[PDB]
Amino acid sequence: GAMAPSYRVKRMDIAKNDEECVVNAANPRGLPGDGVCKAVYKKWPESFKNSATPVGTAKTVMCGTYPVIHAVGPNFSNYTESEGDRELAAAYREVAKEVTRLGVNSVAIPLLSTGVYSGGKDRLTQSLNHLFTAMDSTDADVVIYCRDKEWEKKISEAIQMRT
Ligand SMILES: [Cl-]
Ligand SMILES: [Cl-]
Ligand SMILES: [Cl-]
Repeated sequence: GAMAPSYRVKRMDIAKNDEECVVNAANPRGLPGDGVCKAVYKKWPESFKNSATPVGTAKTVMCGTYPVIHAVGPNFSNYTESEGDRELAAAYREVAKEVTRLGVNSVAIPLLSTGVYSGGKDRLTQSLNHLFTAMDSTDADVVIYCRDKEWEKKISEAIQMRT
């Protein structure tokens, strides 16, 4: 684990991360998809061999020796608010188990279910709080990746508030 486990946020493409492993915001079928998923497919295509996994779960596939943790958050257009919230919390819990199993000292993670799976809603706080709930008991350095300037500021404020 990291000597002083921390959270940081960066506004840039997660495919250029400087961490020991990456979390993909995957679809259940292991398809190239859009957004973060498509960038992950371009950078680590080999990690999509047998990466299909149900909603609410995470499945790790190696690209060489670099781990890609495919985490499947719910599409809020299909799920009710309550069941979608439960699946979103479950996907992050499975990410924490995989990061721990891998023994990595750092992990790059996007906010699950905040893009095309958001159902047209702003889910920054909902997704980030589930990320904290799952990752707080791990000792890896967590680096959250985002693309919007306003979201970078809000995620940074949420991280600083707890320190
Ligand atoms: Cl970039
Ligand atoms: Cl999404
Ligand atoms: Cl964003």
